[PDB]
Amino acid sequence: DVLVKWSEDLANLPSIDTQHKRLVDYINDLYRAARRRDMDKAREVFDALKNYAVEHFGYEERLFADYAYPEATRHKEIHRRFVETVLKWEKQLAAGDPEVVMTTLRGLVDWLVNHIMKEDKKYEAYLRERGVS
Repeated sequence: DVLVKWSEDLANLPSIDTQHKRLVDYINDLYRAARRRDMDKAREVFDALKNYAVEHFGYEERLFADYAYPEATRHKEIHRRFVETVLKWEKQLAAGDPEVVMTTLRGLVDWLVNHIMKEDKKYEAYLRERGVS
């Protein structure tokens, strides 16, 4: 049913929480599709997850630019490398089965939870003190 449950460990600015929660929702939708052994749905949800991640990353990067965040370059490159990684993982889904979907899902969750807690956390105080919400 649910692979990832939201918790305070993932919390950041309120607007950012809406996007991270949406990503967690896509992860759980992809888990559900894998459990149902529905590969067409899994490929559809994976595509939609990737596309939303790109837009979430762009929203963060726009905050970094607007607010002259000193680690903008580093954090953008981290996002870019993960987009590249996600595009590589996507290729396996064409011939994959639900077990490939699960392995992929574990990689997605591991990256996202670490990224939110380790990298996204670094911009939070910086943006809060500048009035971002």
